[PDB]
Amino acid sequence: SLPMLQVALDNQTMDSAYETTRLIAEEVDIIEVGTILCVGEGVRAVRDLKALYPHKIVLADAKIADAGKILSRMCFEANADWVTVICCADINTAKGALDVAKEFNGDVQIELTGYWTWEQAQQWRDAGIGQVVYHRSRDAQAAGVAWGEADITAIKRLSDMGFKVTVTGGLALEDLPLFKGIPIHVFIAGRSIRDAASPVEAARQFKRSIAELW
Amino acid sequence: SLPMLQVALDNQTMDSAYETTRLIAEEVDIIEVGTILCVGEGVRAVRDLKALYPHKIVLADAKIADAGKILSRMCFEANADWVTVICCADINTAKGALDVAKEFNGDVQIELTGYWTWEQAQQWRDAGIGQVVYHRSRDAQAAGVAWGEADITAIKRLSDMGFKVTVTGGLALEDLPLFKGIPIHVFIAGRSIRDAASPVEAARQFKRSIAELWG
Ligand SMILES: CC(O)[C@H](O)[C@@H](O)COP(=O)(O)O
Ligand SMILES: CC(O)[C@H](O)[C@@H](O)COP(=O)(O)O
Ligand SMILES: [Mg+2]
Ligand SMILES: [Mg+2]
Repeated sequence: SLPMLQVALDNQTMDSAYETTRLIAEEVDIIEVGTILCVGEGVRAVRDLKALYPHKIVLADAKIADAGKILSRMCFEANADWVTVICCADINTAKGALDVAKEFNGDVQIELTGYWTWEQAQQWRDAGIGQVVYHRSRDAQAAGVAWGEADITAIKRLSDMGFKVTVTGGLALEDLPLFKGIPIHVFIAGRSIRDAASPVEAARQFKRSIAELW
Repeated sequence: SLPMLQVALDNQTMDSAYETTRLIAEEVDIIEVGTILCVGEGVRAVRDLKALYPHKIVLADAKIADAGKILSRMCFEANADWVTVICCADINTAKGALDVAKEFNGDVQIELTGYWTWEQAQQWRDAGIGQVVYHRSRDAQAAGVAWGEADITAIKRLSDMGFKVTVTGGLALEDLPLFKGIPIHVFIAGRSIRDAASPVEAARQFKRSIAELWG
């Protein structure tokens, strides 16, 4: 259907996250427990947010690097719907996380932050991974790296390989038309919703512009 | 200089970790807050362990993939000595974590878990990274991957580039002779200490073996 809207809670404490969710939880489709929040509070963040918003998809952005079955199980036992595994993880890490996800009727996303290869991407596909997150790194953004046509070419290629593609990384309202034409599964916004003068209006403008374009 | 011993606390809760540390905190050199414990409890795990063992090096094995400044600052504000950054991270992630670490007189290790390249490795050195963790993935080990020739070659080349190398990934006592003659900085043991009948005796065994092999 239309691309979904995910909010990233990149906060260090639950009470800080709740300053955002109390405004916009009903305005988005997916609530992400950001990596920062996973490190700040641990898996209780996932458990708490799913208890609050059980009708929403909750994503634990754990960026699992290894110990796929152990870490995925902690997240899913805390009631996560989706978990992320980082792109450089050994293929057996992705496979282990996916096996656990199936036990809980969840799913795994590969987080494409940093270095990866097209040969690894075929591997994830062969392993049964259906979701990837195309991510312009925060630190790369801060060093002046922009979105460009090489990103759009890569998103299209991933989509043609059969992945559902999430797009993220300092996304602004004005960036949405760059992706016009592509069956994007999810757009993530963290800062552009959380730090907006009006987070509710920020979220609604995202949803309005997605409905315009798709 | 003898390889040091690091215990990995890959427990899901602090009380489980303390079942280990009450036994071996004084038998090891470095206490690692494992990724599993960081995800289970959050960075309070680092703060609490450092408060218990302030004379020991405490390593937060956060395996930072992005947001280097923010995640490293969280670990260091919790009184970590060392933090880890995963090999695939953008170079600016490592630089950002290293800048923070210097403010707190700490350090950063690159974690070689999964795929990375030798051009990647030079960038780490230029950037001022002085430590790497040569890691045999747990999931790879479970799928039959053993310690081998290519591993030894890679570790020697890393060391010659000027990195202090930590070795880890399912290490058992019988694995240590494979590394003899290489100036390994640290060996990490998790399961082979925590899950032993006597964690104290397992740690002492590692220490005796090391003292024989490198002495
Ligand atoms: C980097 C990361 O994982 C963040 O959650 C990111 O996906 C979305 O947040 P930003 O929109 O603030 O870049
Ligand atoms: C995988 C990881 O980070 C672990 O802490 C590892 O380095 C040491 O633990 P094991 O000796 O149980 O393989
Ligand atoms: Mg995130
Ligand atoms: Mg570890």
